[PDB]
Amino acid sequence: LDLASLIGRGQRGLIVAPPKAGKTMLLQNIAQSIAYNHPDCVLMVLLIDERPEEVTEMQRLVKGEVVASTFDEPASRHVQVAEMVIEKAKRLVEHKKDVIILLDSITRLARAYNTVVPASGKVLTGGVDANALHRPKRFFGAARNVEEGGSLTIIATALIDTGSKMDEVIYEEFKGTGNMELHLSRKIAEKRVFPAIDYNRSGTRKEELLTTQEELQKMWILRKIIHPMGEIDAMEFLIN
Amino acid sequence: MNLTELKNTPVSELITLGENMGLENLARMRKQDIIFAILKQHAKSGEDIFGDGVLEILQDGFGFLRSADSSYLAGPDDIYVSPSQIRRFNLRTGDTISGKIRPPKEGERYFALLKVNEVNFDKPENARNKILFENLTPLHANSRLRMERGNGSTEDLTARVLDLASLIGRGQRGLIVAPPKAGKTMLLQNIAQSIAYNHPDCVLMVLLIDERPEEVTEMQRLVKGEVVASTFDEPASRHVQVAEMVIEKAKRLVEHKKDVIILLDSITRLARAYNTVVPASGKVLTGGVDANALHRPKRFFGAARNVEEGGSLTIIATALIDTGSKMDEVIYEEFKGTGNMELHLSRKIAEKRVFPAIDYNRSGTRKEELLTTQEELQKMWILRKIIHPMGEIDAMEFLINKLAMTKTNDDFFEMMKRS
Amino acid sequence: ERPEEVTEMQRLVKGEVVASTFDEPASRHVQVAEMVIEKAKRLVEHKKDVIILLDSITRLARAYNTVVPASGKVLTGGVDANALHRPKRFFGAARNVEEGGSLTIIATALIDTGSKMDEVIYEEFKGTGNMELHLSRKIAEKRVFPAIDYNRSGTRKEELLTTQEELQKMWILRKIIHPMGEIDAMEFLINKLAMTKTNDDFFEMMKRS
Ligand SMILES: Nc1ncnc2c1ncn2[C@@H]1O[C@H](COP(=O)(O)OP(=O)(O)OP(O)(O)=S)[C@@H](O)[C@H]1O
Ligand SMILES: [Mg+2]
Repeated sequence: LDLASLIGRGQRGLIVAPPKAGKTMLLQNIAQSIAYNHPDCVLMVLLIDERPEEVTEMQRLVKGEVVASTFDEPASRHVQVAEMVIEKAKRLVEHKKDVIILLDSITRLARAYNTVVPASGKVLTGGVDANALHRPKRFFGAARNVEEGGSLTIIATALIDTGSKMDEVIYEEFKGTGNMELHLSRKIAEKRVFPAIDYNRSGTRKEELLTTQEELQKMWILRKIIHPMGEIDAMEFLIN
Repeated sequence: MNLTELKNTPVSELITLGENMGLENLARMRKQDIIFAILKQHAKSGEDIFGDGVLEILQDGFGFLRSADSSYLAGPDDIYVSPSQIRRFNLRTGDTISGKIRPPKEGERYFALLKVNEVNFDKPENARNKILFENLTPLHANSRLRMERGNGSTEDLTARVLDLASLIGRGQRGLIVAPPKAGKTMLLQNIAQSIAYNHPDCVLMVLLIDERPEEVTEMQRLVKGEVVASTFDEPASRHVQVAEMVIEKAKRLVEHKKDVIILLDSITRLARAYNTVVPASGKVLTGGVDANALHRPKRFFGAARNVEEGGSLTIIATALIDTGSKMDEVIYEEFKGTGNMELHLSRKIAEKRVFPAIDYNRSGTRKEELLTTQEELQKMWILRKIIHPMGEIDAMEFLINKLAMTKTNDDFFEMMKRS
Repeated sequence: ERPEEVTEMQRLVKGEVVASTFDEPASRHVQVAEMVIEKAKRLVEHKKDVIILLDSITRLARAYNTVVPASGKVLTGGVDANALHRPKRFFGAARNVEEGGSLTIIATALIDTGSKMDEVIYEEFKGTGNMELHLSRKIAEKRVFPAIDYNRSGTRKEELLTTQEELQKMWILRKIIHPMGEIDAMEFLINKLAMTKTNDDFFEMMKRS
């Protein structure tokens, strides 16, 4: 529940969910957990291009300010609210104060950038511009910890398997750049923890004759660590 | 003698009135021109008469007033609205105005407006101070739209089927997805006449675009509420301006703490028309559709909401599925997930002629807890448990079978629980 | 100009004004032009600052072209090089002096009139001024005044006029206002400058934002 328990202080993180998986109330619970457990930190709930009633519910069931953009207006509103929230976050960093950002959703912001960014000829499979990639990279890497005083941290929300093709490319590049990524659905858990790409690469050579410790480096530890819920197992991918 | 009475009357009354008092060769011109000419000739006696219609403002400051029976068409029947009227009665688009009209003197062709006597079915003076729609606060669909008609046909059986499969709320935002030849138009009928029979208090509005003329004329003579429809013969701008003016008129109506329901068939056609008419932005997606084109129908759909302090705006819009054209998909997943409820249909159920063809498992609603009570929520959840296992066609056959012998939905519930 | 607005602006502003009516020939417009510029330059030469406001340079150039005899070198549309030569010198007379004095000139030009004369003078004159303030009619539909768009408005040599604090804050405003929409920019600027009393507090409230 507590953000320090889940996201800690100063480090970025993601949560990824499919449609019809329980996003709104989970974000609500995270919001009041932040409000009660750490009232000192400045709450910041943000929404992009979703139904106005849920925007009102979010901004009415929490205490922090909720700058949100409903799904009526075009994506220029979304992009410019993105720069202005990141600039006010930077100002609060210069203000020597911790902030928490609940953004929903980064896939929405990314493909809004994709459909708004001017054409540059660097498109890829699916017409994804490179600018619409490293501008989100700049926004997502601006969430670095403050080493001089205080600590900014953000919790990310992403949507998966929405019946489209644009979302999984940005999902896999977030996987490439992700710090921690909470998961809800079934298959993508195994997709991440046991990379099918790496499994196929290994199986192409079958049991590769890894000499000496190279074979023993790949280790898997399951420790039934003590948890307040009671004996929640923790599984770790030990490498050399 | 208002414009509405002679506008609504058929050709026989028009030609009889023309030949009675001295109209020559009046049978060979378009009906709007006929009513214009005959009403001008009658008003040449200087008798002020009442008027009715919906106003709109073009690029210039001058405004026009149209009639509902004319399918919101710009023609000779249009009524002048001077900008001075806009200032002196804070007029904005979509306001329904009733008042004395002015016969045309030399220099003008149409009819002006002498005075205003009823603005939005209300006194013009007390409506000067009013709350704008922009700052209104959205809310959930707390009020259930009980559309169970209880008349005693299999059409009522379809009504009960979507009662048991959907939760229609007052002020919600709904999407319907179905393949062609599945039962969309008369499902919308079901909705229309069920609302008319069960909820006469709320006004019913049915918007039809690029539909066949026979469907339009059978829809106009079947629904109790007023219906606006523009066929495919007219260009894209016709449909676009119809949709804009009707949605903003519903906005003005719901601003008066009124319950407005708009049945749209379809929304994909509206998106196609908007893409056709909108200037190109240079950022085209798959299927020849650019980015900014989809914004307009998409804010159009987003206009639906429920007002906390009074009034509700419900939009039930249909979306085409698997028609073989890529842009139909493009719109399908562009609007997917933006509605308070989704209603899915399958063509294979219609192939075996089991009707309706609603996919029970796929159909769903958002925030059922606030809309209904806990007891009926669990009572529908247990049906979801028992009907989820077998196939959707088998599910519908089972449901219609053991619902045919049952008079109402409640008795169906207490007849299932004992089993 | 019509008499009414001329008389009105005569006692809105305390500065001396010379105005001429349309019906009288353009020759007297030319003469009053040379006397006003000559007295202005004499006052500048006396180490005294001069500020001139003019409306409109391209249309008075049109009038001069109509009244000047044709030298025989006819450009496109009947324009003559000597026809635009005199207005060109008139506009270029603006000349700051390091020894002393100044001759600031602020002239306006009119475009989108249906006759391409004013256009031809526009692209013959643009780029010859130390600043430029584009203005468009697209703002007056929404009834917002002034109609001064900011993205494509610019000036030459900002680095010398004032301190780089104002420069950097103006740059921040530019970069937060340029990519975003034009009508959006106009409403944003009018609102954000509405409740703020002064420009210093306005810069401060961007800085805190
Ligand atoms: N409840 C019902 N009662 C009677 N006939 C029904 C019912 N449901 C479906 N049908 C039959 O379904 C057929 C197709 O219905 P339509 O409403 O015309 O299909 P559609 O989904 O509207 O697709 P369009 O309008 O042709 S593009 C008709 O021949 C109806 O007789
Ligand atoms: Mg039909």
